[PDB]
Amino acid sequence: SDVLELTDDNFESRISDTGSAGLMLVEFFAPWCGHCKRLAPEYEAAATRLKGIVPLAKVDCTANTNTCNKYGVSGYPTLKIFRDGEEAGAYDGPRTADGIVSHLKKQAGPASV
Repeated sequence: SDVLELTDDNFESRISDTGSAGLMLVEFFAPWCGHCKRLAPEYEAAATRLKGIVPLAKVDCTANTNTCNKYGVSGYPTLKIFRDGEEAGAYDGPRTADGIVSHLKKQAGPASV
């Protein structure tokens, strides 16, 4: 696994590890059955594909509800973006590993692909 498994106990220290990647990506989810179980093995694969390019993380909204209601998660799976460890807005692509990598390639260097 390559996804960070952050919590309210330590999240506030790990978003500051950003610099070379410019940002951190995170998925808010829950332990209940749903599209989060179908997307988890794709989001794991994105973190392997982007390990030195875009940091990826996961957070349980049922266990970190105080962060997730302040962040306006309100449902799951819910992907968000934090430039230099501070809110840039939200993810904007397919719910697949290919979507995460494509959203990077489109700004990192789409020429000569």
